[PDB]
Amino acid sequence: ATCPPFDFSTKYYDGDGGCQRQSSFFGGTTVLDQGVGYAVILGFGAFFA
Repeated sequence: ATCPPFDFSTKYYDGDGGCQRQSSFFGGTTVLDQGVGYAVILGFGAFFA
């Protein structure tokens, strides 16, 4: 029950308290902003047109 059991996966092993794996990958801080998301949401169908 070594924490971490591997060298390459030490980032996601509950770096705040008792050793465990986070129940999901998404939910924290996103990488992009809402602006690019909305621009892709709406403006993508126009430039390609």
